[PDB]
Amino acid sequence: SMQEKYRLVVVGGGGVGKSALTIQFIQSYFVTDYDPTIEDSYTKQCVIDDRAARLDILDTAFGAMREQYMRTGEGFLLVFSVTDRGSFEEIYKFQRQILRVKDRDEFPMILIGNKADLDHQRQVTQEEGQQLARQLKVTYMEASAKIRMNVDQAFHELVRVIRKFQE
Ligand SMILES: Nc1nc2c(ncn2[C@@H]2O[C@H](COP(=O)(O)OP(=O)(O)O)[C@@H](O)[C@H]2O)c(=O)[nH]1
Ligand SMILES: [Mg+2]
Repeated sequence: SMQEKYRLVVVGGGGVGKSALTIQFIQSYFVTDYDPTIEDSYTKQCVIDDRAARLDILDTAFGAMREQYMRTGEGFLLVFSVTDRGSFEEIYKFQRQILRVKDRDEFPMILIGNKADLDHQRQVTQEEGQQLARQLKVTYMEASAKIRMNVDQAFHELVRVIRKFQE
């Protein structure tokens, strides 16, 4: 104290895996039916590029309320499910809401295509995910909360993005 601390916010539809990713990150356990309504906060002490960081993570479940957690958010995971086209299309809305709240033309965010383990149920291709990330000028990562693919990496990379914005 003063210590490096980051308020990270996980946003997205609609059963995309916001809770599963968060709980995998914090506890290394995969939750299969986590109450979809529950919005809660978690903390993890990490070492990223050899530098200590406390990550405070809001697992979200539009108006003043959401505007406020967007206002204080230092970085955002924009999550969709690769098996849910609707959730993919919703990403546009989230990014626009965040930039409106921030009154900025860019802000630390990463696009996450979750449920990549369900390779024969995909409604969104990896190429389509990469194209969306290009349009939004953000980093894209595919993940799976179920097999714990790119879970730590997604959160670490968001911190890297925040740090690069502060360089
Ligand atoms: N197969 C698979 N299922 C997932 C994955 N992530 C979440 N789920 C499942 O999808 C459902 C919704 O996940 P959840 O984390 O509650 O979604 P949220 O509403 O965005 O918080 C649950 O049944 C989870 O087990 C994943 O990477 N792969
Ligand atoms: Mg949830």
